[PDB]
Amino acid sequence: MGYHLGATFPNFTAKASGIDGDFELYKYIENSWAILFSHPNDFTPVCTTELAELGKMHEDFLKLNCKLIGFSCNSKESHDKWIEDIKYYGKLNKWEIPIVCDESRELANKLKIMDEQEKDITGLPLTCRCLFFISPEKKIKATVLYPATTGRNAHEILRVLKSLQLTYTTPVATPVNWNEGDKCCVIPTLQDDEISKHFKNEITKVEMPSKKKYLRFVNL
Amino acid sequence: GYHLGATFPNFTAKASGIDGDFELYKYIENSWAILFSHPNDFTPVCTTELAELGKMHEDFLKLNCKLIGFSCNSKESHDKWIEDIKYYGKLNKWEIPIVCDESRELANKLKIMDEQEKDITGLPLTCRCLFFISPEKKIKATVLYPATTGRNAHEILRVLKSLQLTYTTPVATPVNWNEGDKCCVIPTLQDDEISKHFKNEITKVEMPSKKKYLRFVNL
Repeated sequence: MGYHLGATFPNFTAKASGIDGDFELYKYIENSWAILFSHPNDFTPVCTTELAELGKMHEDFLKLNCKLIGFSCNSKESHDKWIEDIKYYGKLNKWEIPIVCDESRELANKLKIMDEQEKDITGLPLTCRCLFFISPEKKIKATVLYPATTGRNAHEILRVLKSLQLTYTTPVATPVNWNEGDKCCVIPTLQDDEISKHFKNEITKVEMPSKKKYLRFVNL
Repeated sequence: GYHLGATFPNFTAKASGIDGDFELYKYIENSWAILFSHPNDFTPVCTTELAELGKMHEDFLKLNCKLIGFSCNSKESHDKWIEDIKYYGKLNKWEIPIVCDESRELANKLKIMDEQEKDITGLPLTCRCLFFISPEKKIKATVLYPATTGRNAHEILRVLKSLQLTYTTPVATPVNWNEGDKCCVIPTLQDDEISKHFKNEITKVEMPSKKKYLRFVNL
């Protein structure tokens, strides 16, 4: 739709790193959660540190049935050469993340992920540091747009994914600064009668000055 | 359609704690600003986020950064819920203005509607947005978290520090960067201009491509 929350992430076909043929998004992400992330330019320092980090974390995502898909306005030849730098910097011996090529900027213009300042050697614009968290139903669950100046928090990416997956199946919402294993919130619309069906463990109620009963925590 | 580098629009609205109209440009003049929304007043995740931002308010003000709240709730709802936030956070006062958008006009214009969240009346509510705004009213960074997922409050501050640092200095912050850590020299900054901008020395990391882009600097 508008690539705002709840919209369907569109399918696309593109060239990608490590594969000789066409990369098709929907075939790659079928029955999986996916995180599509862009970066401004290959062979730049922040981009190298981010991709080296995500390459280390790859198994943490895959075990949660989540695919990682890279993306920049660079060529396939640039991606493959740059990968050797990412592997060297990150002490990686096996690169697995497909990095999509968008040399024409058609996808970057459609997704609305262009950077405010960043341009390549040819004077053409480049993408910012975007994130799209995509459900197995192709729905955009969460988005982030960081500028080229500001490297992302890779721990935050895994933390958001764990919250999205938990809240997808259970009637809970994760509080501020929540980490896996911490108590979460019972959704405010869940009535006291409905609690036992969904929760094995005891709910903790915190009394508020307003006397409303919404402040409820649960340890799953 | 409010993307990176676009001008954040001015608006006038009702807000918590004040009886007059809140005008955005007047409140954020010569200041960095963070506009954050939450789905509904009197809900658990929203209470934890707002108690946390209330505790961190002085950290933001010291950096010349205004925090502006926002929901599709009335002023009367905001003012009463502030007392629950203060109780939960063990706060003695509240100074973050929380904007009202009962009509959903600003939420539809900003495109910050939640995918699922609706109020008691059946009307839609906003998601957990973040707009990081420069003193020139430019949107530097954005985040759209759903109602299901509380934000990371430490991350909001980390991002703000990175945006302020890179606004004035020819650097970019690497993955997981915290204030005090070494950052990256921008790839376009030539060796000649390096001494004008940096008192301390640069660390160069050799790459298989033999390209000279991997440069760190401790400020």
